[PDB]
Amino acid sequence: MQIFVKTLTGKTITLVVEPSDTIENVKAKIQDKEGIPPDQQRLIFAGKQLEDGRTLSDYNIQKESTLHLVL
Ligand SMILES: [Zn+2]
Ligand SMILES: [Zn+2]
Ligand SMILES: [Zn+2]
Ligand SMILES: [Zn+2]
Ligand SMILES: [Zn+2]
Ligand SMILES: [Zn+2]
Repeated sequence: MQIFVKTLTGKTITLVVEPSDTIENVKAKIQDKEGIPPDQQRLIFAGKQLEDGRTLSDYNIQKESTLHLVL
């Protein structure tokens, strides 16, 4: 399972994840790829604001889904 995270510039980050991964897990992976602090990251999927403690599968994030980093 992989997902795509688009940064505020439109750069695509591809991440290996599992259904149970938390959004906090995802933020850590983004920090490692791009150096963006987790406290500065806000993620959306299908217009939903994603909370650190919930999982990909809680939000129906699927293989090949795209998330956005937002302000
Ligand atoms: Zn797979
Ligand atoms: Zn596992
Ligand atoms: Zn994981
Ligand atoms: Zn794991
Ligand atoms: Zn900070
Ligand atoms: Zn989009």
